Amino acid sequence: EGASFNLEDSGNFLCTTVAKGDSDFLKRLLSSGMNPNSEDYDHRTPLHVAASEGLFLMAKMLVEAGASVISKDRWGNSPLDEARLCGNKKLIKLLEDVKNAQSS
Amino acid sequence: EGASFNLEDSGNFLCTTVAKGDSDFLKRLLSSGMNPNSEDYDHRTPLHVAASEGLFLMAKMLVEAGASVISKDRWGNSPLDEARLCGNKKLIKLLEDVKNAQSS
Amino acid sequence: EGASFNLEDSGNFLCTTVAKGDSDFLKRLLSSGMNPNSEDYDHRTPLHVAASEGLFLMAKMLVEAGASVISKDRWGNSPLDEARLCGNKKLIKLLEDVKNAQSS
Repeated sequence: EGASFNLEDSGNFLCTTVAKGDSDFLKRLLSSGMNPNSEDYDHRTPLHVAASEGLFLMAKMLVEAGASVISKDRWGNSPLDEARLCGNKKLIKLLEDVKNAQSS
Repeated sequence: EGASFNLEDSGNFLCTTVAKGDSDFLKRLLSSGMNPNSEDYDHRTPLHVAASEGLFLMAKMLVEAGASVISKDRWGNSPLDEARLCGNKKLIKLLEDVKNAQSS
Repeated sequence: EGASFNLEDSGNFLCTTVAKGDSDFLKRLLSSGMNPNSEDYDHRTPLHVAASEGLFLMAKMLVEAGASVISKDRWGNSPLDEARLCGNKKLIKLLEDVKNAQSS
């Protein structure tokens, strides 16, 4: 019928869900069409939070949705950077494949 | 009747309130006693948000409530560090006075 | 219908609005058509006071309408100078960004 996520603070709620670790919940929002590039007061996408947290699997879901891994936050800490900070080399590798995808 | 907020991740709610900029609701929140220092998924207090935005009045309100200015964040930045990032020397001065109190 | 404020001491009125911090009221005055350039008794634009305070969105509105960031006050201080004396680095940067065009 065409129901839509017209939710305010969409990025905030998505990032809170990422913090909770509720993988299925985030996947359902992402399937509904929640934009995963929305920022917060700290100007960080849900992918920012996943990269900092080291949540590789939430990061895969966000990547399938299309969350930007190069988007700069307040401090310029792109999700690529946060991933290196966490040190999940597999997460970083998938995000670099995504970064070439974005750059293309 | 001793009503308690009992709000999930209340610190994030106060941070979103600061990002909203609506001084009124935050004023009533802290006047009702909602824990100001409470951090967020990114370990950021509402002091962090206000100091990053240089929002001297709402930040002053939060100080009147009383929140940790030594508590750092996801990147090890205290609310005073966020004030320095903003460069709000008015707010920097305020938070440094609070830091002088927090020394003891 | 072309209704005009023509309010006496209009400069002082908008600087008082800036002092109040009512983003709604100043946005409403300014969208209605109130001249942002109008200076106060001290030859200060509302941009002067707003830039000094740190009201990022407020001063951004004011400059968008036409409040000159180069206009000097009684002491020969522009809204830029009010920001540099005490204000926010990012707000100083916005004022400088627009003033780079304005001064030339």
